[PDB]
Amino acid sequence: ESQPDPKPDELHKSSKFTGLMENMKVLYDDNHVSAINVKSIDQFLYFDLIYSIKDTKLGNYDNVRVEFKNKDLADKYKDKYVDVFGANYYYQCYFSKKTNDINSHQTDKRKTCMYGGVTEHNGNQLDKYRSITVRVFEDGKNLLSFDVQTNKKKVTAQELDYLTRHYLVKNKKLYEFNNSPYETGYIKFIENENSFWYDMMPAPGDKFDQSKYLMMYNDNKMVDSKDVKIEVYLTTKKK
Ligand SMILES: CC(=O)N[C@H]1[C@H]([C@H](O)[C@H](O)CO)O[C@@](O[C@H]2[C@@H](O)[C@@H](CO)O[C@@H](O[C@H]3[C@H](O)[C@@H](O)[C@H](O)O[C@@H]3CO)[C@@H]2O)(C(=O)O)C[C@@H]1O
Repeated sequence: ESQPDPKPDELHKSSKFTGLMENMKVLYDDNHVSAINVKSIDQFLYFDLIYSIKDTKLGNYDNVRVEFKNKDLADKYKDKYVDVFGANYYYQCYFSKKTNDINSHQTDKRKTCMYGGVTEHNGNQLDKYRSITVRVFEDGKNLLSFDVQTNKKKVTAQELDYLTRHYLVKNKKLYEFNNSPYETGYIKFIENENSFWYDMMPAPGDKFDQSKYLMMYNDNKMVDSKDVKIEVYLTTKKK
């Protein structure tokens, strides 16, 4: 485990955020992007890829913009059958406008954006999900453990993160409309020597930036499902 742990004063305090926690809840509520064996159909900027992913429930989106850290990543998956899974946003999302004679555009009707969340489909599949155990701690005590599943040998930290946080919002009320019963909290993935963590709470302020928050996912960090272990440490809002 090496990525300097969070020192208690490092983490964001939910109390210090005074603006609709619902904007944070939604990214991890039931909805999300998920498609398997899709290939990019267009591009907007040199660091993104446009996918034809259909919102098979509420019909909210017809196309999806996956944005990356750099051209490399984008190039690595251009015209490659991949699986997609990630938390999407809309409010600050925009792309293409229409296939122009200048701008490399596409997309007719309903858009949504997301960062990373791409893995090769071909040869990264399992018949029989694998189980990653999540050990949540509350003020130091391992007072809960649940299983997250995946049929990918190489799974993105984003998928595991959404999976974990999704369960906590349901069962522990991690994120509520205007609040959170928690003061701090963070998710830590452990592979071997490797370990990194994400901050689950929004930065101080009267508002939250979905786009800027989700952007940390743009490195498309991957991990081995047969090696990870997830741990959440949540401190309680001084009751
Ligand atoms: C990759 C891609 O096709 N992107 C389209 C999407 C998808 O088709 C949509 O998300 C469905 O999953 O939306 C748009 O596609 C339509 C557009 O190209 C128009 C142009 O004339 O043709 C449509 O054909 C439809 C037709 O409208 C229906 O009445 C018919 O019953 O079925 C046809 C195919 O389903 C395209 O679907 C869109 O404008 O809605 C644009 C994106 O480029």
